Amino acid sequence: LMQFTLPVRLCKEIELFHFDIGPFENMWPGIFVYMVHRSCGTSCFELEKLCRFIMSVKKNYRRVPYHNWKHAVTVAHCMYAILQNNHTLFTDLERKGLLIACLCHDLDHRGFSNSYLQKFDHPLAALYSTSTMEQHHFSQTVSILQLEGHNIFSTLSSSEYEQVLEIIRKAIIATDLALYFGNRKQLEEMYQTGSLNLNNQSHRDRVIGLMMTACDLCSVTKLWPVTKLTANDIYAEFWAEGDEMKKLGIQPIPMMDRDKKDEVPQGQLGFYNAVAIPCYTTLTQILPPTEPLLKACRDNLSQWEKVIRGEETA
Ligand SMILES: Cc1cc(C)cc(-c2nc3cc(NC(=O)c4c(Cl)cnn4C)ccc3[nH]2)c1
Ligand SMILES: [Mg+2]
Ligand SMILES: [Zn+2]
Repeated sequence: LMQFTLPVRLCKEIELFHFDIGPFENMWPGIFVYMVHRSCGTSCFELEKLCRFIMSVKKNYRRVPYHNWKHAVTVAHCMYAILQNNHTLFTDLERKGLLIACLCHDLDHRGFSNSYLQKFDHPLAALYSTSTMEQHHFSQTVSILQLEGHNIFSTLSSSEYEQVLEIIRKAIIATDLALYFGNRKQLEEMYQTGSLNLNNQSHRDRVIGLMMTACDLCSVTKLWPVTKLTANDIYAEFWAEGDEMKKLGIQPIPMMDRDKKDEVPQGQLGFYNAVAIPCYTTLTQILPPTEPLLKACRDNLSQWEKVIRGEETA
């Protein structure tokens, strides 16, 4: 057989939750196959169809500052780390489906939120009245699966194929941050009343949803230099959207106004308290080995505070 292998440094550090996939685009497909071969197994997919699928997916991500091909592999890598450190808890089909859901979760993103598509009256907002982009991302994933030589799930039974597609659909829809608040609340009560049951399929759904939020925000869990540099790319998109809101004659919300550039450290602080810390806290309670995500989230919170008090620049 042919085993994908990585250089020594990458081979060690890819197992850490805070691994950065680096600036060489041409290595990301190789990194993703390696992660699939070690988390799923070398017999999960025909190598030739996986490669055709990977490259069709890459080709349907856009040249946008943040919601691009590098984000896709980064989110997939965070899922790899979660799966490797909790390997006794997941089914054969869940391993297969979740790295693929992560790779495809932002297909054909143009760098605009669901809210801008509604104010613009984009045709996708007529087709899909909630989770607008996320429903488009899934639809794009099915298109790609149905290309000739691209059905990476060709060996599955008709009913298994339907299950794995249902795992993928739910995990992608869960990346709509508007649904995260509800999902985490439900999971916090279920944890703290002892009702949470991983053999309950609609509970599994909610846990995987939270794993997708954790993976989609994982830039807040990297070393500080990655975290800070990645925040430029995020605001680059947010501010282009806010410009577009202004063109419609609408005042954008604050995070999307490039005039409020100096309030970023405080906005970050707000985001960590209201969203990130709660997310990684609830995930640590449910999956104790994910601890290092929350630890690094706290370190970076502490760094945003240094920036507010002028002991650090950005
Ligand atoms: C200039 C300014 C002013 C005010 C009043 C607020 C903000 C402000 N900045 C915000 C960023 C996020 N989210 C993220 O940074 C994010 C996502 Cl989403 C994924 N990963 N990350 C890291 C959410 C809410 C935010 N409010 C900004
Ligand atoms: Mg998205
Ligand atoms: Zn994303």
